[PDB]
Amino acid sequence: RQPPEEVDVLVVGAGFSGLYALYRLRELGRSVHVIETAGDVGGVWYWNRYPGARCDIESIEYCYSFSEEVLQEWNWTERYASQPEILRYINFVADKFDLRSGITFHTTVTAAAFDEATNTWTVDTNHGDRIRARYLIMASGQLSVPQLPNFPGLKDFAGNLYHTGNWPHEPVDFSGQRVGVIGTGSSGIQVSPQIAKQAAELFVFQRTPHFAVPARNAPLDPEFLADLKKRYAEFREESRNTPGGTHRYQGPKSALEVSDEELVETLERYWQEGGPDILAAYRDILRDRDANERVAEFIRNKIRNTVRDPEVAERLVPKGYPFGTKRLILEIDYYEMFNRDNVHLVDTLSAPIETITPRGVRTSEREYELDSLVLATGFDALTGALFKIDIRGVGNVALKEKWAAGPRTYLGLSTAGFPNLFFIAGPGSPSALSNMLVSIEQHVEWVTDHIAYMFKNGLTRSEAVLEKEDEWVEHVNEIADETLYPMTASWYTGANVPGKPRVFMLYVGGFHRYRQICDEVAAKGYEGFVLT
Ligand SMILES: Cc1cc2nc3c(=O)[nH]c(=O)nc-3n(C[C@H](O)[C@H](O)[C@H](O)COP(=O)(O)OP(=O)(O)OC[C@H]3O[C@@H](n4cnc5c(N)ncnc54)[C@H](O)[C@@H]3O)c2cc1C
Ligand SMILES: NC(=O)c1ccc[n+]([C@@H]2O[C@H](COP(=O)([O-])OP(=O)(O)OC[C@H]3O[C@@H](n4cnc5c(N)ncnc54)[C@H](OP(=O)(O)O)[C@@H]3O)[C@@H](O)[C@H]2O)c1
Repeated sequence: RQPPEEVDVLVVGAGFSGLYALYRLRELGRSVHVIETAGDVGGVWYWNRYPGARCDIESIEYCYSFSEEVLQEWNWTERYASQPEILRYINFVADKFDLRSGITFHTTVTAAAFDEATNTWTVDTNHGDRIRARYLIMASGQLSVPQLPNFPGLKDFAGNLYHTGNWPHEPVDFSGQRVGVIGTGSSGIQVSPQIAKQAAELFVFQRTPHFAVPARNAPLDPEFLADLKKRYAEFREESRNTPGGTHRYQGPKSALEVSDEELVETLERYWQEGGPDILAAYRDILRDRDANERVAEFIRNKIRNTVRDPEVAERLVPKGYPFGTKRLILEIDYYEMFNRDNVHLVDTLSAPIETITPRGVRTSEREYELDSLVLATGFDALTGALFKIDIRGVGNVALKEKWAAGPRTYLGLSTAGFPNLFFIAGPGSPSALSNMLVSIEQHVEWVTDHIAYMFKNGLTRSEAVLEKEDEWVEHVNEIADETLYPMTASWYTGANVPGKPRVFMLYVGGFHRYRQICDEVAAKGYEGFVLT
């Protein structure tokens, strides 16, 4: 489009979160419009088009549930949907509900300011648009600002330079190239086996080794799909009533109580079945360091037995941090890749990168000559997208400033001093610790219900109570401190961005309990919010 001067609700972001908000707000009888930087819908599945890109949550879980028609119609094809497929899904939903007529594309919001006189937001874009809106919904993502390390050589590299979160829209040809991949999180583990098949030589620059387990992907049986469809709302209600927003089995035992022989036998069953459910095999894997370590060691042994050169294998073995505290990764022929002659593991812990050079990468041991260099170096997560926008609350406080020692929220949904502003599936909430379609739908519903409630009662200003926000922040840190999550440098704590404050940013109590807390809050008239 071309955006309206005035609107009840402005939404930023046209991925999963913004599309649903735009959908539900129209149903609720509210004027609403979306501004999005990308050329089209999809959010992470529009930007992340690198080869091998693929979801780690089963296709049947990772999908919308607000529309029965969508659930009956869509045909998923495999256990874990590839990126192109998930993008076809999102295009399908966008077409079905005519969503694009409410979205300005190619447009980046740059500043937003709350106006105490009118109880409204004024939102500016990089095209010179100015929009006035009663409420502001930031659906701008969790993993939406690419993080490029500030390596000394970078702007001098004479080859082709890429980042997996901003991938060309036409396939890139690596045939006969020497190619370097920096980063071995889920992006790098998924991209490298694809590049390994085209490149003359592939150098995988690893820092901390991450734990990954086999995906065991497979065709989805069309019979099973037809069968699921008969009870689809029931199946999703079951997933909503869990810590993780999926059908993972919640292992009741402690990893410490079991004999060696029972532990091997349980873990081996998880490993053969494939997928991430091993994380919840015993109740204390994320709570107790001796529990965690008996599982970790099982995993490190599978890695040693997968790679034939034991020197290379040992370099791949994760050390230094508890299993499950960086995101657990699903791999498809990633370890086996290192048995190819043309694939090299460069351990940068023992040989740190000193600089990028015109021809390649220099570590303390040698220089590597490369035609292309792929950064799988992640995202300035959870706060990176909000921080790129000049957002100003009451008394002209900048959000960037209030949150400079870490995000401060009530329920993650709002921050005090910034009335009428909501963050979708961000810091202070379950967010990426659960299936994100479950986190996102529940936030979009709770916020849009809240906005409908304000118009219904002729209220115009919603603001979190400062003391409740402070209590909520404290609570989030205290329950996080009963787990091993804060022990490790991950994007969850911000420790991947130099200078970023190190605080575990997510609610760890599980989706289900959080959902309960949010319903209790709404049921009592939005206790902990002041409305006028
Ligand atoms: C490659 C990858 C794979 C994933 N795999 C899974 C999975 O297996 N499990 C899981 O549960 N989740 C996974 N995620 C997490 C993912 O973030 C969520 O599942 C979900 O897609 C987030 O949707 P969103 O709408 O909340 O944000 P996004 O998908 O990131 O959408 C936000 C949009 O806002 C736009 N935007 C940002 N700032 C501005 C601005 N200033 N002005 C205008 N527009 C702006 C962005 O361009 C983006 O399009 C994955 C993440 C990535 C990066
Ligand atoms: N399959 C999927 O469903 C999928 C795919 C991609 C992304 N995602 C989501 O998005 C998240 C991020 O994935 P990601 O792989 O893009 O990023 P990541 O998990 O943040 O990993 C970034 C990688 O780059 C390395 N790195 C960062 N800075 C570096 C530096 N200065 N020098 C050398 N190495 C550096 C990190 O090393 P260290 O660990 O040593 O810091 C790590 O190996 C995932 O955890 C998941 O939530 C999901």
